[PDB]
Amino acid sequence: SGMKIIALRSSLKLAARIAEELKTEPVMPDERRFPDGELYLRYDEDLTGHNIFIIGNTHSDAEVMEMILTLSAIQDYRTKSVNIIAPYYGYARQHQRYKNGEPISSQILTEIYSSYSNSIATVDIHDEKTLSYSKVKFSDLHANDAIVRYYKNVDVDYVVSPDDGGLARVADISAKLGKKHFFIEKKRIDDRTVEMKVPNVDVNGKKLLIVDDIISTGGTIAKSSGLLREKGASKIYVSAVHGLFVNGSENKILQNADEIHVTDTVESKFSDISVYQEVCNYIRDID
Amino acid sequence: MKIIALRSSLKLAARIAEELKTEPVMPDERRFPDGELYLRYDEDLTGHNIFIIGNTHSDAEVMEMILTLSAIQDYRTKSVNIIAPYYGYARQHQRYKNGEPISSQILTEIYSSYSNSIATVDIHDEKTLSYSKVKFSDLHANDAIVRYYKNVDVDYVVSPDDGGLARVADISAKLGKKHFFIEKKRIDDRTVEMKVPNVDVNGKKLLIVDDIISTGGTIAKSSGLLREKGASKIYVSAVHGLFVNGSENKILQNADEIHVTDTVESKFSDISVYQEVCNYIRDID
Ligand SMILES: Nc1ncnc2c1ncn2[C@@H]1O[C@H](COP(=O)(O)OP(=O)(O)O)[C@@H](O)[C@H]1O
Ligand SMILES: Nc1ncnc2c1ncn2[C@@H]1O[C@H](COP(=O)(O)OP(=O)(O)O)[C@@H](O)[C@H]1O
Ligand SMILES: [Mg+2]
Ligand SMILES: [Mg+2]
Repeated sequence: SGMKIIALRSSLKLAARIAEELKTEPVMPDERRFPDGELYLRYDEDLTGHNIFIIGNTHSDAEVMEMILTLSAIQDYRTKSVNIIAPYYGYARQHQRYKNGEPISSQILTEIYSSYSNSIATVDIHDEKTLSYSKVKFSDLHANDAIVRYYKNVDVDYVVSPDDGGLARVADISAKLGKKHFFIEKKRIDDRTVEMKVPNVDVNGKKLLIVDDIISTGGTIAKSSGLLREKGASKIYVSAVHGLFVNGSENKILQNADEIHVTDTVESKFSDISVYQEVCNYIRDID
Repeated sequence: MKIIALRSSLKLAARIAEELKTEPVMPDERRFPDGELYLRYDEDLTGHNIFIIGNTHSDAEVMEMILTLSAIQDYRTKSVNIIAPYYGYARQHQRYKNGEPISSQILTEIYSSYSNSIATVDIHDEKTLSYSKVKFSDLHANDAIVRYYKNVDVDYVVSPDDGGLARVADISAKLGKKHFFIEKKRIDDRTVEMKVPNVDVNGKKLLIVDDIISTGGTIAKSSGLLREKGASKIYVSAVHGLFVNGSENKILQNADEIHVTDTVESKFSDISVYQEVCNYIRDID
C-alpha cells in the first residue's frame, strides 16, 4: 500500500494537507528553468514499487509542462501505478469546438495525460464531456461536503446556482444544509460578459449563498450577485471551487456580495475551504 | 499544400511559403483572461498536405503546437507534417541522473501521435529521432553556412566541442579549409571548461561553428582561449541562435561577427535555411 504524494508547484498547500492527513511526506521535484527557459526537474525520491499520486493543476503553460515532464521523469522508476490528480483541470472550458478550426483543447490534453497514467482525477470539472476523452478512468471528485461543512453554522436562506449546469451541486448542498435552492439561466456573451434570467423567487430580506465551479473574471458571479442584490437580498455569500481571480474579479464581486470563500484547488487569499478530505478518500480507494 | 506559420517562425515560414508558391496560414490567436491559449484556423485545410512550422522550446511554443495539432483535426486533411526548425528539449535526450525526464522523448512521442511526419534542422543529438512513432527527419544547415562563407577569408573552421566536429569537418572540406575541435566539459548551465588542442592559430582567421547559442558561454569561452592564442579574426556561427540575456556581449568581447540561421529569428539571422526545408517539403508534397 506504499504511496508517494508528489506536489507540483501549483498545489503545495493542498498537497501538504493531503500528505499530512495520510501520514506521509510530500515529494517535491528539484526544479529550475534552464537559461533558454526550458523546464528542468528531477525526482531524487525512489518511487520504485509505490502508487504515485501527482498533485498539480493543468491550466497555465508552466503547469502543463511541469505535469508532462513529471510524467516522463517518473518512468525512471518501476512504479506500482501512476495517478494524476489535477485539482483544477485546465482547458475544461474548451471541451468542444464552438467555431470551425478551433482546438478541442481538453480532448488532446486529456489524451496526452491518459497515455502516461493509470488514472486521472479532478475536483468539479467544468463539463463532464471531458471525462470521456480519457482512456483511463477519469474521476470527477466533488467539493460539496467541504462547502457544506464550511457553511454548517452559517445563516443562509437559499443556495443559488448562477447557471443550469450547477443545479445539481446546489440541490445537494442546500439539501445537506436543510435550505432551499434555485438556479439562474446563464448565457455567456464573451470572455468577460454574461447575460442572465433570474427566476421570480422572492429574495427580499433573504441571505443567499451563490455557488459556482470557477471564478475567473468574476463576470458570472458579479452579474448574478448584482441581479439578486437588486431583488432585495440582505446578505450574499459567494463560493466557488476554483478561484482564479483575474482581471479585477474580486472587486466586481464584492461590489454586490459580502464575502468570498473558495477551496484550495487553486491557492489564493480566499482559499478557506479545503478539499483535502475528498481527495484523501479517493486516494485511499485506489491505494 | 498548406503552410501554417506559428508565432515563433513567421519569417522562415514566409520565406518557405514564397519559395513554394503558396500563402502562409496564421491562426487567430489570443489568451483567455485566465491565461489559457485560444487559437482558430479559419482557412479551409480540407484535402491539403499540411506543414506546420513552429519551434518547440518555450512553454507557449509547445502549447501553440499541441493546440494546433487539435485544431486542424477539424478538417479532413491529406497529411499533417510538423516542421520544428529548432527542436526544443533536444538537450535533454537522455537521463543524466536518476529521476530526470527524457524530455525530448515524451514530447516527441506526443508530436508523433498527431502527425504523419516530423522534421527539424540540426537536432542537438540524433538519438531523439528514434523516439518518434513516425518518420522524423534531421535537415542540415551545412551547405547554407558554406554558401555564406564561400568567399570569406578564413583559415580554420573550429568546433567548440566533440559533438560539433562532424559538422565542421564537413563545412571545412567544402570551403577548402582546415579544421579542429576543442574538447569541452560543461560545468553548469552557464559554465564550461575547455582544452584547446596544440594548434597554431597565431594571426589566423577563425570560423567557430556550433549548433546552438543559448547563454553564449560556450562561444565566449572558446573565442577567448583562441584569442589568447593569437587569432586575428573570429567569426561565430550557429544554427540556432537563442541569445539569452547577456550572450551578445559575452561573445562580441572576443569575437568579431555573429551570423546564425533563421531557425530562430534574431538580428543575427543572416543565413536562411528555407531552401533546405523546401527541398524536404517537395519530397513529401
Ligand atoms: N479558459 C476560458 N475562459 C473563458 N472562455 C473560454 C475558456 N475556454 C473556452 N472558452 C470559451 O467559452 C465559450 C463557451 O462558454 P459557454 O459554455 O457558452 O459558457 P460557460 O462559461 O457557462 O461554459 C466558448 O466560446 C469557448 O471558446
Ligand atoms: N535547454 C538546456 N539548457 C542547458 N542545459 C541543458 C538543457 N537541457 C538539458 N540540459 C543539461 O545539459 C547537460 C548535458 O550537457 P552536455 O551534453 O554535457 O554539454 P553540451 O550539451 O552543452 O555540449 C545535462 O545536465 C542536461 O540536464
Ligand atoms: Mg461550457
Ligand atoms: Mg549535450
